Amino acid sequence: RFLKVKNWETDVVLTDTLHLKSTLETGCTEHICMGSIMLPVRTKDQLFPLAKEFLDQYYSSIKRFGSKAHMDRLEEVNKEIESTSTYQLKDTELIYGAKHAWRNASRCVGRIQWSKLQVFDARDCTTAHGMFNYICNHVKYATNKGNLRSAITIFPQRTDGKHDFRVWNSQLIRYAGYKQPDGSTLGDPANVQFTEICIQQGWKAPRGRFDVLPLLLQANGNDPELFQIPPELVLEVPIRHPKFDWFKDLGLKWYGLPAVSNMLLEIGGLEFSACPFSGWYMGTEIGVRDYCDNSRYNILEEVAKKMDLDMRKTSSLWKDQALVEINIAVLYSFQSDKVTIVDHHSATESFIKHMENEYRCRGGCPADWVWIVPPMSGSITPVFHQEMLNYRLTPSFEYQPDPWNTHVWKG
Amino acid sequence: RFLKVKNWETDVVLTDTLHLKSTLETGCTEHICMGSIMLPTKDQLFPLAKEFLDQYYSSIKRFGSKAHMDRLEEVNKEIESTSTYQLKDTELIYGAKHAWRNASRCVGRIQWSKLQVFDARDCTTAHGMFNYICNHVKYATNKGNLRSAITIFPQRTDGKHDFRVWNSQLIRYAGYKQPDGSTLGDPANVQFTEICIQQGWKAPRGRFDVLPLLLQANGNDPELFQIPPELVLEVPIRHPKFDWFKDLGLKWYGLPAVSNMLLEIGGLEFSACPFSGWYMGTEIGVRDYCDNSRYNILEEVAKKMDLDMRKTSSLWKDQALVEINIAVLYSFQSDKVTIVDHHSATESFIKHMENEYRCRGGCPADWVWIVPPMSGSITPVFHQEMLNYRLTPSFEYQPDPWNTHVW
Ligand code: HEM
Ligand code: HEM
Ligand SMILES: Cc1cncn1-c1nccc(CCNCCCc2cccc(F)c2)n1
Ligand SMILES: Cc1cncn1-c1nccc(CCNCCCc2cccc(F)c2)n1
Ligand SMILES: C[C@H](O)[C@H](O)[C@H]1CNc2nc(N)[nH]c(=O)c2N1
Ligand SMILES: C[C@H](O)[C@H](O)[C@H]1CNc2nc(N)[nH]c(=O)c2N1
Ligand SMILES: [Zn+2]
Repeated sequence: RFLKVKNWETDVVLTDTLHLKSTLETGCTEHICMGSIMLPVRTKDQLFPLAKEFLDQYYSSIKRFGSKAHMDRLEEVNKEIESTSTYQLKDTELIYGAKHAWRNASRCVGRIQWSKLQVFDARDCTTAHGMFNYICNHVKYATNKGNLRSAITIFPQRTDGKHDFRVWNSQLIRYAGYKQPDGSTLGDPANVQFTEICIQQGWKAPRGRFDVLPLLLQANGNDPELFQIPPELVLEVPIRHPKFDWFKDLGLKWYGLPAVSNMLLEIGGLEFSACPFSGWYMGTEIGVRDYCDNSRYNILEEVAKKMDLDMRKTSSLWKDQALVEINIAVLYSFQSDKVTIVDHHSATESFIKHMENEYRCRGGCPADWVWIVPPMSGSITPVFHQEMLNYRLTPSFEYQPDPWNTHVWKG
Repeated sequence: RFLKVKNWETDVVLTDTLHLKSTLETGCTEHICMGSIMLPTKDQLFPLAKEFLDQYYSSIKRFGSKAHMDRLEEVNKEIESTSTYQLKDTELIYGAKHAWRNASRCVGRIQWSKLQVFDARDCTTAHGMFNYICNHVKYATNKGNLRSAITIFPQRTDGKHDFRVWNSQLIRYAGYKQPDGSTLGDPANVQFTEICIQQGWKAPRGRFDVLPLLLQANGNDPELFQIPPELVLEVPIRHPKFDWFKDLGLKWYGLPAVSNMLLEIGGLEFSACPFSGWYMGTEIGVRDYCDNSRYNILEEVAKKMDLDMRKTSSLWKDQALVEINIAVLYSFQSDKVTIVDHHSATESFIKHMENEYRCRGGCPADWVWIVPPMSGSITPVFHQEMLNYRLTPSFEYQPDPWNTHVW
């Protein structure tokens, strides 16, 4: 069965067959759509079929379906599974796996880059300290003095789920958030819970508005340990506006390397619970969400004051107006310091291209519209007008519970 | 099967049970979500009537009463007899108010129970339809103190006697294809502007020509009627900051009025049921003025602002888009014509959700449509999970009349 999606600004219709290779569930039924819901230790029993399915995909992509290399590998994985209850991926399989998890990330507007991903193989890692080293090399490589390169570092897979490798931070680089006794919050409010933990764990906190959190790494199911990323490795960018000179005086800065570290990488049934990955920022992530969400740095107020906007009525659109200026400053500042960044127009336009290309060559591109459309100026980006189908392919990046909620403390 | 929705900005959680009544289907499956797709007999009729009447009599605290039982029997008999049935006035108003209450794409449902309903099932001609519409337009406009309204024409019979308003909105601007390869006026309306001319309209071929009405009664060939100008309140668009703004020659009409939908109540189908409310500011400034497939004036406005349109990076489109929307809100308020901004509206809707979850057990909402086409994340609906599902009574889409009309 074929399914068509239309672009209502260009009248271009595309056909999806890829959705037929979808197994995992969406959360939706024939009677209910849960497309705006953010969130709607494995036996040998179900492992081999997952293994086989992945391996068939792999060998097709290399144009070796049915080959002797193909079947022998299937036989090998099979026997290793029954003997050992699990199996190990070839380097080639891991690389392919990682690329594809990205490529199936329906919520990621940046997937056009998916083939150029540097994959670091950290499957030989055994300690927290070993983890820190691997992570440091990731950051240094990825940052490349401001000319950012995509990368993922992949730690050992889950075995029995009692020996999980985890990176406790949600992102590698991120600012502390401190709740004050008067109820107010210093620094990033998203990070308050995690900051408190770090402190509890032994972190001495500078207690400022932009303190780079420490790494809290957990290896082989052991209690997590703290590490301070060498400051010289953490590229930061002071935020200024090109016309407004009082903007620098807001004392705002942001870090250059966005890197998500709390997801789970599933490949061929194997679960990699520590798989931090990094790309580069689309401006709105910082300019709209990081700075302007009410539950974050919330600088709309203070920016609009300095702009002398009529804040007396929301129908003056002072909020919308300050939002744009803040986003202008973010992009200006990153381009000035030559730190890689992309604006929401450029990025959604490329996604549209990427998407068309994916229908032509792959037979579809799973995309989550609620997530793909940027959080400001929606309809003046081409994705707004683009119909999208959302479905789950493997390999895949999945959410996983916060480790402080699940961890078994040794002592 | 008792679902929960979360606001991720306030941590408020609501529990949804209303979904368990949902009858119609969504387009989605366990394997695929179609949330961003724009369009995913006596034995049929009576169960339909019963469900409606049951929920109606429950709404008036006479569930299982004699009056309830009486009516259920009365209608059952009329269906057996006439194959269709007719609604009591009370049921008709309840029905229409609730189709609005159930419209998962409408950010403005907080006002749902204050809907003026004009019963027009006694109508028989297009001239007659014109008179009903004119009255609706005058009442709703109310010299700019806009009031919500719907006018309902006879229900469908055998599908050959369908009443229809061919216009997509009662009041809209013509669109003309130029020899220039370009498009003067409203591109959304180019084809309709044709058909008007084909049926005989004499187009002044301006940019903002109010389209004529093209009304269809009892399945007859449709007729043209020009709305009295004195009933079409318009707003000249000026900016409270840029004096050059007026020179762009822009204006917009004050009464938004969807006329091409099908209203379904207790199994009956009203193919002609124009309704109107008031504009959320972005509807005009973002979509109407700035969609590429519409008036597409962003280029002209940024030029007039002398912004560096050289690179997307400057966010000149974003900068202009704001100012334009500041202007639209400014113009309407300066003329005492009701309009609401996206912050006030989305905020209102959040309140409406809280009431509905409280008093009804839920409220079906379509996130992809509720979040405004600008400044998405600085409005509260953005951070609000919504469950989407189809309750009845309902407004459904229907084919454009030209494609169907037996001539
Ligand atoms: C290189 C430039 C990239 C850009 C511009 C980009 C852009 C984005 C953006 C804007 C989001 C929205 C996330 C949010 O607002 O919470 C997102 C989500 C996502 N991206 Fe990317 N991305 C890039 C690279 C990557 C890479 C290298 C990977 C993996 C290897 C990836 C995988 C994902 C995944 C799994 C999500 C969903 C995250 C979630 O659901 O919380 N992206 N992407
Ligand atoms: C009174 C203030 C109202 C406001 C502020 C409002 C706002 C909106 C908005 C912004 C949309 C999305 C429109 C689009 O982008 O196409 C919408 C859709 C809709 N509205 Fe309302 N509306 C109002 C009144 C009404 C009334 C009186 C009714 C019916 C009696 C109604 C029923 C609907 C329906 C059925 C849709 C879906 C449109 C579609 O699917 O094409 N609304 N509304
Ligand atoms: C490094 C990267 C590559 N692609 C995107 N990113 C990126 N960088 C920096 C930050 C983020 C944010 C990722 N998403 C964070 C949202 C996490 C949540 C929180 C509550 C409910 C949910 F379903 C999900 N993504
Ligand atoms: C009067 C009113 C009350 N509530 C909203 N409106 C209102 N006024 C003026 C305009 C509109 C827009 C109606 N919806 C427009 C979408 C029509 C389409 C066109 C192509 C494909 C689709 F799926 C759907 N709504
Ligand atoms: C592609 C997407 O489904 C389509 O463009 C939708 C998106 N959201 C919308 N939201 C509103 N309010 N009105 C619209 O016309 C649309 N269009
Ligand atoms: C409830 C709602 O779906 C939720 O807030 C989503 C909306 N879309 C989003 N889109 C992106 N890119 N990132 C987000 O965190 C969200 N949040
Ligand atoms: Zn869905």
